[PDB]
Amino acid sequence: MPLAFCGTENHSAAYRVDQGVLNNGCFVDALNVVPHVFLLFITFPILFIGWGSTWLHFPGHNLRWILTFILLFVLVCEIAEGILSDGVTESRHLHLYMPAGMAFMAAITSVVYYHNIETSNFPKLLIALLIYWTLAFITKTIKFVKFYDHAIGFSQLRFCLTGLLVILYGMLLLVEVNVIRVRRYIFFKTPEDLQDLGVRFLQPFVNLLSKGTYWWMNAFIKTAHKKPIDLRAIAKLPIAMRALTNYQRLCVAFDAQARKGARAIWRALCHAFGRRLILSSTFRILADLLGFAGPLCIFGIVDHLGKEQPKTQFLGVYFVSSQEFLGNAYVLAVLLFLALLLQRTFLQASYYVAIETGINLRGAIQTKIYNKIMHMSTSNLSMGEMTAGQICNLVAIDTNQLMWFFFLCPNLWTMPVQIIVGVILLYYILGVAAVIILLAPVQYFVATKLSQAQRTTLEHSNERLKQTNEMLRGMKLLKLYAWESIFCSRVEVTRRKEMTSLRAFAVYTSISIFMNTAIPIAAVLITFVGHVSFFKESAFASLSLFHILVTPLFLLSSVVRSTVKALVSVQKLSEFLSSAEIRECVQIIGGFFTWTPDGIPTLSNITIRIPRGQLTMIVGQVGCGKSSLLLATLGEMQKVSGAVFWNSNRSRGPVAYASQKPWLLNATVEENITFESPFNKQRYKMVIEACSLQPDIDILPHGDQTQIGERGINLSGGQRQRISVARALYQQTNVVFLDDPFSALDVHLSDHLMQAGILELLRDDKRTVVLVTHKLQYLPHADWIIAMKDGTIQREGTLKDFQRSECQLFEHWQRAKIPWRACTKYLSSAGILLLSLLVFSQLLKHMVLVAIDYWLAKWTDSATLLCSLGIVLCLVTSVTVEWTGLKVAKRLHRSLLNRIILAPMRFFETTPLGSILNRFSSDCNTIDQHIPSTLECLSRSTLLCVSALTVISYVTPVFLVALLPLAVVCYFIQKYFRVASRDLQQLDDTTQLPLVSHFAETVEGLTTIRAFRYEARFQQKLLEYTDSNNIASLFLTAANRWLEVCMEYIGACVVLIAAATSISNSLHRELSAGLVGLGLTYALMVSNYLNWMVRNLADMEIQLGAVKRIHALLKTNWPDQGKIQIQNLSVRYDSSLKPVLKHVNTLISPGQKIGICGRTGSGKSSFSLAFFRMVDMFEGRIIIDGIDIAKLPLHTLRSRLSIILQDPVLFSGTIRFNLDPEKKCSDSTLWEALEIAQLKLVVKALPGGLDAIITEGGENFSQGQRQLFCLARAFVRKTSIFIMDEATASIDMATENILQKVVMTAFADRTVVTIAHRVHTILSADLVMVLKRGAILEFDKPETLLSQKDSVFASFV
Repeated sequence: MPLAFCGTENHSAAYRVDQGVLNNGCFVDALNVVPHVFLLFITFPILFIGWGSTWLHFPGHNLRWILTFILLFVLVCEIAEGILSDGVTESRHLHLYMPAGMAFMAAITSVVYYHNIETSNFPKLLIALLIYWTLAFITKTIKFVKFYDHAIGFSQLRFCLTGLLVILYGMLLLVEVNVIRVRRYIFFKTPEDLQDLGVRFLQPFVNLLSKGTYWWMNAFIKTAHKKPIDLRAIAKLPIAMRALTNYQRLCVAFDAQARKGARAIWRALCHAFGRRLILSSTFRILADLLGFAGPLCIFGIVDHLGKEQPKTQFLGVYFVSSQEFLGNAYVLAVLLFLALLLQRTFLQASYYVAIETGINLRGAIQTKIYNKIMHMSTSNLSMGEMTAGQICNLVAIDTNQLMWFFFLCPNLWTMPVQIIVGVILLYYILGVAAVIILLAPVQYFVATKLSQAQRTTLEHSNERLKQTNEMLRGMKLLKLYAWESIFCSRVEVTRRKEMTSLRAFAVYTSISIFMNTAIPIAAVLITFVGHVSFFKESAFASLSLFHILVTPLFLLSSVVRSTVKALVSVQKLSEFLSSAEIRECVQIIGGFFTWTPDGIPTLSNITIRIPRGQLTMIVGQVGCGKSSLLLATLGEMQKVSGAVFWNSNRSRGPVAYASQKPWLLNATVEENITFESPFNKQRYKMVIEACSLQPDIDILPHGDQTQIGERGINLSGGQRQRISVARALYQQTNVVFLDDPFSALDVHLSDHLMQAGILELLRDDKRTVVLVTHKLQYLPHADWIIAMKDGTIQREGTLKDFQRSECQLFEHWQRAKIPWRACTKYLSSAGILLLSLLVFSQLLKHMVLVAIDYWLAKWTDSATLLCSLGIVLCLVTSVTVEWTGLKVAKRLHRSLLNRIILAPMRFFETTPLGSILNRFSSDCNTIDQHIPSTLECLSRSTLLCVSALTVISYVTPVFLVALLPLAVVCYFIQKYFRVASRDLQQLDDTTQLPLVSHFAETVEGLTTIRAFRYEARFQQKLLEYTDSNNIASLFLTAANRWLEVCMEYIGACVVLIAAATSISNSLHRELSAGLVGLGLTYALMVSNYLNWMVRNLADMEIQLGAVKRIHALLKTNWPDQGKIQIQNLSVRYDSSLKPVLKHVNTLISPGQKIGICGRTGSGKSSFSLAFFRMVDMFEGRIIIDGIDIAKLPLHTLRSRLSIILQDPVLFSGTIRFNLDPEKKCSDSTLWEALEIAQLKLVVKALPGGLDAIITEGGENFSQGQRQLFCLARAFVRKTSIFIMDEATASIDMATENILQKVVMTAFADRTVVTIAHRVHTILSADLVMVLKRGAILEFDKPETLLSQKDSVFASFV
C-alpha cells in the first residue's frame, strides 16, 4: 500500500497519459505544484544568505499584505478541503494534499522573503518573486478554465476556492507590477530619510506583523529587564507625532472652519481627527462582528458531532459539497481558531489607534491652551475673574478627560451595535434579554449616586485632611505643651464623620459590582424559565453569548458618564476661549487706559513722554496708577485713546520689569536668578553683592542650587523681592523698570547699598531707567523724576520743576514585591474571621458557577436554584469585600493616628512634613477608597481564571500537559512585563508632573514673561514638556497592548488544545461533549479573563506599594520653686562627634529669674532645646524642685509648665479652645490673661467672646496676640516658670510690650529663664549665663557682671 502520487487504482489507469496530457484532471494539480516549489528551490540559499539602520518601504505595499494574508486564509481552507476529500475515500490518494502544504509553506517563505528584501534595500532582487507570481497566476487560471470546460459550476466547493485564488493571485501580481512601475528598477534607465534619523519608536513605520503583534516591542521589553528604562532610552518621538505638527494641522482646521464656540470646537476636532477616528471605529466594528461570529462555530461543532460520506462524484473525482464543507467539524474548529487569532488582533489595534489619536489631541489642545495663555490679558477683569486654580484644573482635568473621552468614543459606536446583535443572535439561538439590556442603566444610576457620594466624601475628607495638616504643622508646639490628645480627638471625630461617608461610598460601590455580577444570571434564568414554562418549544453557545453581551454594558455606562463630563468640559473651554486678549523712545500722548474693554477708563488724560537716555525716578500718591502706568507703557492696559511712539536705541525691545507682587520660578535659585540667560560670574557676583544675596545664599543650605520658591525652599517676601530685583537686573538690557523695590524691602542699609548699586549699574550701562517708588531720599536729588498725582502726570523734568510745583514739602517730610508586606496587610487588617469568610464565599461562588454550567450542559443534553445561590453569594461577596475594606481602612487609620501621636520631636526635625503628610493622606486615600475594590476584582478575576483552567482540564484531562508550558510561558511573560510596566508607570507619573508645574509657573509670573517678549523659549519648554509626557504615555499604552496580544495568544493556544483534545476524546472515546462544551465556554472567556487578570494585577502591585510606606510609618500642685539644679547634664543627639552642653552644674534660684542668653553659634540653641527634657542629656544629674526629672512621665511634666516661643503660633478653634481646650478652667482667668497680656480690644471686639473661632491662627487678631496666647497659657496652666524666646521680626514697641508683659510675669510669677540672641535688650533680667563654644564660661547672678566684663559688654555693644 505505498505512496501513490495521483492514486493507485484500475491498474495504473490514473497514470494514463492518453486523451491529452492536460485533460487529465489530476495532472493539473501537479502543474500547480511547479511554481511554488520552484520559488522554494531558488530562494532557500538566498534566505540563508539573509540569515548570515536604513529602511525604505516599497511603494504600494499594504495591499500586498492583505492579499498575502487572505490568500493564506483560503489556502489553509484548501488544505482542510484536501484532507477532507482524500480521507473518507477508499484510496489515499495523495494528490489532494501534497500541493497545498508546499503552497502554504511557499506563501510563508515569500512573505519572509519580501520582509528580508524590505529590510535590505536591494530592489533588483524581487524579479524572482514577480516572475513566480505571474507563473502561478497563469497555472491556476489554466486549471480554472478547464474546470469551466468540464462545466462544474459553483455547486462544488473546489471550483469556488480555485476562482478565489485565481483572482487573488492576479490582483496581487498587479500589486507587484504597480511596484515595478513605481520604483522602476528592472527595465528603466534611471525615501524616509527624515523618518530614518531620529526616534526609537518605529511602530508607525514597520511591517504589518510588527504593527499587529508589536514585535519591535520585544527587543525593548527584553532590554528593559536588565537595565532600567531611562528617559534617554525613550524615543525622540518622530515628526508625525510632534505636538507642533498636530497643532499646525489643527490650526489650519480652525482657520478653515472659522472662515466658512462649542460647535466650532466640535467641527474643528472632527475635521482634524475623523479620518483616523473613523478608521478606528471601522476596525472596531469589524472586531465586534468577528467576535460575534464565535458562537456560531461552537454551536455547529456540537450539533454535527451529535449527528454521529459525500454524494458528488464528477469524472471519478469526489468533490465536497459546500454545505458539507461549512457543515464539517474539524474544519469549523480551525476556522474558529483563525477567527479568534484575527479578532483579538483587530481589537487591540482599535484600542491603539484611539490611544494614538488621543495623545495627539492632548498635544495639540494643550499647545493651543498655552498659546492662548500667551495672548491672554492679565487684567483684574481677565485674571481677576478666573484664578490660576481654574486654569490649572482646566488644563489638567479637562484635557486628560477629553482624551479619555476620545478613548471611549468608539465605544459609543459599538456597545449599541453590541446590544443589538446580541439580541438578534440570542433570538436565533433560543427562539423568542431585556434584563441584560437593563444592566448598563443600573450601572449608570449606581455610578451617579456613587459619584455624588464621592464628591461629598472628598470635600468632607478635604476638611479632615486640612485639619490634620493644621494639627501636624504645629507638632513641636503641641508636643511641647503636651497638647496632642485634644487635637487627636478632634481628628478622630472628623475621621468618624468621614467614615460614615466612606461607608455610604462603599455600599454604593458594592452594589455596582453586585449588579454587575448578578444581572446575567437573572437574565439567563428568566430566559430559559420562559423557554420551558412560557415557550415550551425546544445552550452553552447562548451562555458564551451572555458573556459577550455582558462585557460591553458596564463600559457603556462609564462612556455615558464620560460623555457628560466631556460635554461640560468643552463648554468650559469654549466659554474660556473667548475671554479678553492682550493686544495685537517712550511717548504716550492721548491718555485713556482701562481694564474692562469698554466703559470707565481707569487712567485718562495721560500725556507723558520719556525718551531714551534717561533715569526717571517716579513718584505719586498711594496707588495713583504707578503700576498701571508702567504696564500701560508695556502695552498691558487696554489703551482707549492715544498713540505710542516707541523707539529702541516699529517693534518693541526687551524691557526689564518687576511687578509689585514678586514671582520666582520653582527651580534652582541660580536658575531663578539667571532666567534662561548665559552665566558670567562677574555680573552675578555684583548682583549677589548689591542685593545682599551671598548672606541670602548662605542662609539657604544649597544657595544657588536649592529648589527656590513654591514646592521647594520656602523663602521670605523681602527675599523674593530682592531675588526678583536680581533677576531683573542681571538680564543685560537697554532699559530697566523698577516699580518700588525698596517698598517691601524694609532693610534700610540693604536698600541704601542697593540704591547705590542701582545708580552704579544704570550709570555704567547708559540705558534708560524708570523707578517708580516712594523712596524720596534720592528721588528729588539727581533723577529726572515724574509724579503722577490723581492718576495724571504733573511734571517730567528737572528738579527745579519740583521746586516750582509745591512738591519739596514732602521731600522736607531591586524590584522585589508584595507577598510578605501584603500578608502583613491582610493579617493586621482583617482578622481571620472575615478573611476566611471572604475566601470561602469566593471559592464557593465559583464552584457554584462551574456546577450550574455543568447542569446547563446536562439539561441541554436531556432536551435553576444554583443561579439563585449564585446571585446570593455574589451579593454576599460584594458586601463582605466592601465591609472588610471599610474596617481595614478604619483600624489602619486609627493606627496611623496612634503611631503619629507616640513620636519624638526629633523625627519631625529630621523628616519633612511632606513625607508624613504624603504617606499619610494619599496612601490612606488609596487604602481607603481604591484598594478594596481592586482586590475584590482580582480575587474574582483570577479565581474565574483558575476555575476556567480547571474546567478545561476537567473536560480534556489531557489539557494539563499543555497547561504546564502555557503557565510557564505566562509566568515568564508576566515577569518581564511587570518589570517593564512598573518602571514605565513611575516614569509616566514623574513626567506628567512638570507640565502642570510649568502651567503654574507660567500663570503666576505671566506679565513678566510677556514683558520680556521672551515667549519662544517658554514655547519650547512647553513643547518639550508635552513631548516628554506624550512619549511616556504612548509607550505605556503600547506596552499594555503588547501584553494583551502575547497573553491572549497564549490563551488562544489553550483554547485550541483544549478543544482539540476534547473533540479527540469525543469522536472515538465519545466524551459526551457537554462536559467538553462547558469547558469551551470557559476557554473563550479565558481569553479575556487573562486580559483582566494581567492589567488588574499590575494595578494591585502599585497600590500595595504604598502600603509599604504605611509600614515605614508603622516601623517607627504646681511647681513654684523653680529650683531645678542641673548637675553636669551633658547633651548629645547622635553622640557622634560634638556634644554641646558640657558639665553644666547650674541652678536657677527661686526668684532669680535667670535669663541666660549666650553665643548664638555654638552653645545657645542646644541648651534652649534641651531645657524641656526633650533631648538626650547623656550624663550628669538633673533634679527638679528636689524631684527626679529623668524618670517622670513627660506628658505631665510638659503640661503644667508654660513657656514662650520665638516663632509663636495660635491653634485655630474656639477662643476657649485656643486658650485651654483640655482644661477649660474658668472665664475670669481668660479675661485676666487676654486682657492683661494683649488683644483685649480684639477679644472684646471679637464677635463671639470666649467661644469665637480662632480664624486659622488669628488672621486678624494681632501678631502680638500669639504672644498673648502664650501668656494666656502662662497664666492658665499654673505656670510659675515661663521660658521665653525672642521675637524674630517684631516692632520695637512690640518688643517693649513683650518686655512689659515679661515685667508683669516677673511681678506675678517671678520664675523665668530666657535666651535672646538680641543681647542688647536681654539685659533686663536677674541672672544670666553665657555658654560660649560649648562650656560653662560665664555666669552672672547680678546683671552688672555682664556690663562689667569685656566680652559680655562686647556682645552687649
